Amino acid sequence: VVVTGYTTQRKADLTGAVSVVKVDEIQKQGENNPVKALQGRVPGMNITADGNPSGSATVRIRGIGTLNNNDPLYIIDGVPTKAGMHELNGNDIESIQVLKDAASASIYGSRAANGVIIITTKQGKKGQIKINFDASVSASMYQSKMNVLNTEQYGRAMWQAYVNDGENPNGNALGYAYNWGYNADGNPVLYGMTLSKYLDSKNTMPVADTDWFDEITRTGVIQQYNLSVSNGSEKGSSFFSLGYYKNLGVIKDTDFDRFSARMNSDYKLIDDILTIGQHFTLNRTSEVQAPGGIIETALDIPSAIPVYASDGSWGGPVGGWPDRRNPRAVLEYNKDNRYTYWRMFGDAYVNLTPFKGFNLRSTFGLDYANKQARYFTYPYQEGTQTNNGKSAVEAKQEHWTKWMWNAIATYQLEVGKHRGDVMIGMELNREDDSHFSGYKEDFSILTPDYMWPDAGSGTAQAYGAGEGYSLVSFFGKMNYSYADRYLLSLTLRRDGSSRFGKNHRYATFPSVSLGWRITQENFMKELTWLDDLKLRASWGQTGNQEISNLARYTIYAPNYGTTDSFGGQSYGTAYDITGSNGGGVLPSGFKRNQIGNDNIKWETTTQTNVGIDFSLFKQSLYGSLEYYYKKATDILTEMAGVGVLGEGGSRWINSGAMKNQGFEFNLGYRNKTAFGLTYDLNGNISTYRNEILELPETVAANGKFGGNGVKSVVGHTYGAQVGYIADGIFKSQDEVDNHATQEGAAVGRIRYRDIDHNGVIDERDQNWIYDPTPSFSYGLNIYLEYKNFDLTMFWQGVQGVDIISDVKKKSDFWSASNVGFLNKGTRLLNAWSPTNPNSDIPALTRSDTNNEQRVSTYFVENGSFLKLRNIQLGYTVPAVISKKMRMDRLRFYCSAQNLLTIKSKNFTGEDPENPNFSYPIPVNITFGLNIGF
Amino acid sequence: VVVTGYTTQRKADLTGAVSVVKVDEIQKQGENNPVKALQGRVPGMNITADGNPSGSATVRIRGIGTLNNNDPLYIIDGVPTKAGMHELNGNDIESIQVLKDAASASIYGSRAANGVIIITTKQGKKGQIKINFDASVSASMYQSKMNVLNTEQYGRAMWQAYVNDGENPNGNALGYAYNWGYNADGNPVLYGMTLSKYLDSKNTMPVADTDWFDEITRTGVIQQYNLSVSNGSEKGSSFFSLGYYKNLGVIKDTDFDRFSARMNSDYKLIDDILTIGQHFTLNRTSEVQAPGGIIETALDIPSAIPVYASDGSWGGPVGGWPDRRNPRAVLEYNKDNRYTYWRMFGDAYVNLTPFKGFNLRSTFGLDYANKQARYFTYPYQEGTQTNNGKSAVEAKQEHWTKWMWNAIATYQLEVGKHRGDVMIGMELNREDDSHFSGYKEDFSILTPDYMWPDAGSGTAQAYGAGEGYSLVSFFGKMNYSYADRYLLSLTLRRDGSSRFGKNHRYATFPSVSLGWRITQENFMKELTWLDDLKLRASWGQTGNQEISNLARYTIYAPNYGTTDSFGGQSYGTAYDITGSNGGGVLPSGFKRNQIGNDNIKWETTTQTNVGIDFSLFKQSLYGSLEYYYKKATDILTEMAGVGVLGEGGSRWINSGAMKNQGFEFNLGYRNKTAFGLTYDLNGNISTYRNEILELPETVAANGKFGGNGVKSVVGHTYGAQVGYIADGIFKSQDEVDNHATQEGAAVGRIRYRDIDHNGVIDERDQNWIYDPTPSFSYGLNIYLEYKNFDLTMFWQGVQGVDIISDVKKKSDFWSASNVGFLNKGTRLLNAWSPTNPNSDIPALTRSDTNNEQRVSTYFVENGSFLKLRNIQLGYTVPAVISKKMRMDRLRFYCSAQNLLTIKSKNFTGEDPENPNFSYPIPVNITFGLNIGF
Repeated sequence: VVVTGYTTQRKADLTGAVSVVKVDEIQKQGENNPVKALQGRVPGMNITADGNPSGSATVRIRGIGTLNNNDPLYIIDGVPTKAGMHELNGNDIESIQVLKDAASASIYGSRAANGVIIITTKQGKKGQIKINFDASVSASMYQSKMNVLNTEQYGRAMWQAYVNDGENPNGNALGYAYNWGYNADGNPVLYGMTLSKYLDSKNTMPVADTDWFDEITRTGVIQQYNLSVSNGSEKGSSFFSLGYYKNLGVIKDTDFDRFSARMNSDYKLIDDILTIGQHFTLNRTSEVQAPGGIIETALDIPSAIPVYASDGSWGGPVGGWPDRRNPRAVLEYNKDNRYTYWRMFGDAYVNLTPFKGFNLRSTFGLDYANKQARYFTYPYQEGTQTNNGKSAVEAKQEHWTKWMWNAIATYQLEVGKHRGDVMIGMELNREDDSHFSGYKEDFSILTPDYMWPDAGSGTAQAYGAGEGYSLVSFFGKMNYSYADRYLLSLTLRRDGSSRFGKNHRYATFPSVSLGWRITQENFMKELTWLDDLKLRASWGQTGNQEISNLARYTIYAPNYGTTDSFGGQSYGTAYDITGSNGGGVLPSGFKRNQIGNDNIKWETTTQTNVGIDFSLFKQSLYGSLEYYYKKATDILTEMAGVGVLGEGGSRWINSGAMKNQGFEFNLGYRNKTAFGLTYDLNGNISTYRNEILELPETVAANGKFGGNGVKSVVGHTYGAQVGYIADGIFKSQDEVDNHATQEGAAVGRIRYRDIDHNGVIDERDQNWIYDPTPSFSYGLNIYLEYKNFDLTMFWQGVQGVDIISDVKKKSDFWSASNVGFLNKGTRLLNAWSPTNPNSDIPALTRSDTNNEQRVSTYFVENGSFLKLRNIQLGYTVPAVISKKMRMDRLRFYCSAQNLLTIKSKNFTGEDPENPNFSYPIPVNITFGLNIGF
Repeated sequence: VVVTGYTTQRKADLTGAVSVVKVDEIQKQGENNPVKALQGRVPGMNITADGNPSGSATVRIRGIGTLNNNDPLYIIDGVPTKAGMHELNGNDIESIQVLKDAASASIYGSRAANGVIIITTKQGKKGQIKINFDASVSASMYQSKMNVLNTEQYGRAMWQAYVNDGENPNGNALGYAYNWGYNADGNPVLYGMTLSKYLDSKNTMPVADTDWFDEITRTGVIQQYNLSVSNGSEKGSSFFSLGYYKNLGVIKDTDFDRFSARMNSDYKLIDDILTIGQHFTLNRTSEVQAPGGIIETALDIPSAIPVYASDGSWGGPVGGWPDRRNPRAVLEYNKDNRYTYWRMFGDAYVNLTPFKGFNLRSTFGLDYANKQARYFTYPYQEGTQTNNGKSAVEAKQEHWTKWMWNAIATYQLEVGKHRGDVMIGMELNREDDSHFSGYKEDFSILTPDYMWPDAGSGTAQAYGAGEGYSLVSFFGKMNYSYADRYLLSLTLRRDGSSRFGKNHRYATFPSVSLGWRITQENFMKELTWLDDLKLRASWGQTGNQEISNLARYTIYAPNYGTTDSFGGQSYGTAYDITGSNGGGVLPSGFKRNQIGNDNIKWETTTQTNVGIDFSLFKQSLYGSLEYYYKKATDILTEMAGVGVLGEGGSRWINSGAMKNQGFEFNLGYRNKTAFGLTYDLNGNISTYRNEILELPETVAANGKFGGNGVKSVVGHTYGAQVGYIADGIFKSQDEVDNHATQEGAAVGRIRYRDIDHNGVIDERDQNWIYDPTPSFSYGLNIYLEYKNFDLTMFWQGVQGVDIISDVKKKSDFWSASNVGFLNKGTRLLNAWSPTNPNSDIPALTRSDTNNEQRVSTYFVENGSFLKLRNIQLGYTVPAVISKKMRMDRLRFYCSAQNLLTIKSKNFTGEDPENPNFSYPIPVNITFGLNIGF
């Protein structure tokens, strides 16, 4: 029996694509977020994340659905919230339904276009008093370090670039000395290379060989605790959890810690005609955030810079070396930007049955959450890197508030061989967000406790805003079986929000879903090895409303001009009249911000579905097979006002359409063998294919969504880039005339193929080179049970992925970024030379002669992989030794996450998931236990 | 069985002055605050309050104890908090112990010098599933309106003042016309009086007769709701409350509303060797606050001013009339200064008994509370009253956080005829307060939703601070009986806070308490009508530590000078060097704020006690009789630095002593009579007497505490004022030489008696005229029980009180305040005249010729009273009609608060509790019900 919306149906009576998740593995993955702890157990649901200690996750359901925001809608004990789950207690979990469909998720709202994830929490069982106590102590180790070139290879690369120019390499701005000459074969050979002693003339900074990715990185411990007490009688139940989870990241001076609590209960009074219950949660998270671009800064700075000066201050690029801040200083100054986040839930449902089989309900949600921060800035001095002696402190504060109310009323009848369930009810909502801030300047002492905004001297500012939302709706549902053969369900939800235009308030969303069994038909009784086979099909129509709050309002704004605008644009409304030329007493006025239409509308999607169930071989080989085809029809794109409309012409209109189709196929084989062993192998294989149907205007031309301003996106998939084709190097001398009219043609300088074959090195040779929607995404869970032992493994992967690497631009070209003399990655030290003609890496030039920074097939890798997510070995302590200590179950398990990975030949990198500069993925090793009374 | 600290003892085994309160009347008083709902049920505990809708209360226990802050310490389910209880749910109350003693409250802390109020909450009983549902709908009516004089009496008073001058009354600045003449007996008689049509020459404001106390006052409704569900089995218990309480004050545009919740539970696992439980609360209050001086402003403004102008704007004193703002405008602009206050509690106690009779415990408190506000200011224009066109908005935010941890370990043995209970344990605490703010200026549109700090143009500021606290202690307790005759208990608590000086961290607090029975001695068995008589005596030593947080630190502060200081004092640290004379780049420095000693110390009190119990007449006539004598010895007084110490000489030292002594006597007679009736009459009579033992320095001279700078306070009581003696009027002509050398001597001008009898109208004739510590404070509760009916009454009063009235200065003198032509109270219209020589009210002069604003016996009234606090009549619905509806108990009661009052002859006022300008006390009338399932 599972929960789908507000009701509970049977397990074998579903009609939509309700994918129920086994929650026996969520505590075995060992993470903060449960959604990150899925990461492949379900099909058609791409979850991508980092090794951020908060464990936040980017979730897509059934592939990409809409151009703008498409986060799914979580539901935690009736009350919904679209934001969180890395701060919620991820261990009071009873079942996680995932409603991937639209004809089964149409009941829950208009805002269920991206699919809803129904979560429920634990409860008290009848006649049990059990109490558990979990723990874990882990360790995080770094594995995916990109290799960079140190001081000798840096000097060799600089010498190679200057002799490929032909300029004397000894006339460089850096402190290098080169002893070199000419070989008899014409190629220059570097004989001797010698550094200086200091970095400048004034002898402030010595030279060294600093390992930056070994300087900002530590091993980080990870702790965890838990406790859970239950209860339960024939008239009441209770539950009461606790928690703690402390994570210290692999990058230095970032962390996360979460405290938690939970109280659940219910009380049934008069023969089950009156039932009051509640659900409550209370968290506190406290995360120090990593700064922006700290991996890229750790790649950029040359290794000759020391981490300290002659005195205790930080070292820096004192002259000639490019302007990159010391990353150890960036992590040492972003140490006490700690925020603090409280959060509460609520529920109070009241049940009432007047005669029999006919219930009523009236809940009341609540969702409060505030967030206090205090962000410091400091004065620094590293050679030429100086913030000019500036001190400030910003003291933010944000607030959120939601509350719902709904009153369903269900009916239940069983006569003959027919059962049915009709329910009706309304719903309410209200969101009241806020924030404000402060600012001060020019402090005297520099510590995180002196720098409160009263101990300052300088100028001050203040900020703040406020938002809102409302909703009111009515719904309905039906069920039918008529023989325990032919299932049928119809829903309908009329709903009207507070962001829809003035022309139409209420929106209607119908749904039809039907399914019928096979093995209960009497003409199939000759097939005895089969056990159950269920057909299903459905057709729904949902559509979200995550449009901006000011889409229908024609905003006017004061804009006196106190805020800063560089360039003198400064769209102000002051205008000193009387010719005073002085004094801050100027009059004010209103400029127009944007212009709204009154005919705004939700983003409706019409999604069909066809599914097939099976079960064989005395309840084994279970699994499904589904097919789906969705089509959103009204996507919002804000368009700039043409010409004579002047300022404030950005009108939000809704036109655009996408369509998605694919397959899902899960399977599971559980069977005990004669060896004295029991195995279980669940697994799933998905398939995904996207298309943009039509895009309205020149927004399709400039390429906000797809091709980079040179090709239309309509017809192809979403996010597909369009660029050149690079097929090799100018290896021979006769490539300068074997090729056709190349602009930059040298002994390096990768060739671009002709498409028009007319000497075309114009911008008319680009084609679609990169589409990020892979086929053949799959996963596999493997479970073993020997005597007194248990082993759990996992595998997850995807085949046929294209990625756009930007560490390849940093590691294959000497001059591709803007600033010069940056550190690189040590793949380019084996570049093309007259001595070594056996490498595909181009030559090392000092200037971008041939335009090599264009988008091209040289920057497309094979992103297919297969990596083990976790493996966990346990050891259950046997019966009489545990029962001598008056306890039920004991366990001493061990596990490790992300232990290995295998990739293709076609990838010169370090991590096939995130090739770019994000937070890395570290290896965990866990040594925990599980005391169960 | 009651809770005293961390343990539970028997009801008849107490030794200190533990006054247990019957909580069956807290829900019958019908208020928000429970402490305000005591107000006289206990002796030796003065509670004073107003009709503020929040219902906050000023509480003193055993009279005044210390010169600075002396609020008591509340304890709600183990975790303490010194602030609140008008925001807590005042209906989940199980028992309220009040530990008035020091040898019984010495266990709970050093900070129990002012007595502790132990509160506990409800729980689940064994084998019950009950559920209650309370309600109320009330009405608040105004009764205590001070009488003011309207336009004709105002003109008559002005004419009488001008003819007592002798100046022509028609040459006044206001629009009045007087037709008058001289009678043959010399006295001037006013024949005709005529007003104008408008108030100014430009005809902007008409004239009228506006009733100000009828303009800012409305009848205000009061709502209330509740719900409570319990549970309980042999292994677990639960409880779950709700709540709502909405109050709309009698003064217009002030209100209060509180939402609430509560969850309590506990679970005992293995034969009572493991027990986990919790207590949680969650509130939300939202109060719009009344402004400062709105009763005084409603008294001050003359009644000729209209509430509106010729157009829709507010009227005002356009010329000649004194500068007082329109009070209806003050209430209309302070309409949306609403704040919002969330609050949580917490507890998680873990019990464990290793073998038998020997428990352990480990709790963990939590107390979070934030408070968000947004205070507006507006531009106004009423004649000459104008805020110069200024708009601003301040967006405050405050935060609090406490958490405790303690681990007691008790033992229990019973051998022979001896029992004992020894327990030891430690304790921890930490307070982390905060706040910050913002500010903006010069807004365009004037509404409470446009005025967020981003839609402004003007200057901005920011504020903020942060505080702290810590504590760690160790304690102990003992018990003994040896025969069930001779009781004895010894405690000791070693404690050291984080505000004590560097010379000594930890403080020790001993206690001895003993008591012994009478009726268990065999030589008293001949007295058979007596039932129980218990002696008790105790000697303790406690002392609080509510000293300032910076009492030992020698504060230095930057003070650049950005803040404002009028007069040019401006103790800044800028000092432009290089002679620039311009540019805001000036250097900065540190000035000294104050200077701290390292030998600071807590404010210790040594309090003894002697008590007598009795019980008679087959368990009736119960009551006690106590006597007490406390003596605090180290009171903190900050003293200014003498002379050459210069700036920052305010050192906190501790020297000073007070002593208090008095009686308490409670009684109760419960007896069913033969009439078919049952009565119950509890009652109590207290007695109080204070003295200041010694005060160190010139702080006793200038009169911060007692006499107004002319007499020392040492020897007398606290707060006693010293002034002249006024004994009558100069009724006859020969009083100018019957009296002795009066400065201002006229036909009015009250005489002051000579003390030195040397023609002394010097400052050497003042004596102690006013001491605010009354004798004979008492109360009485009366309960009636007829068949199928119940009546509850109450009476509370105090005899022999002196007060200092300042409405008497406004209602007896024409010119006593600073500004002229103010409205007054209509007692002075029957003042002394040659026509009426039969009044004690002095003559109406225009100028203060004789200094009548001195402190004198003319401004001392008899503040004794006796008023009915509440009376409540109920009607229980009988058995079979209630039991037909499947419910237990039904009730339809009615009640009214503050219905009447009786006072002495010696008081010409309206309310003997608060004669000054505070929030008034309105009459409630309640028509509620009580459904009990």
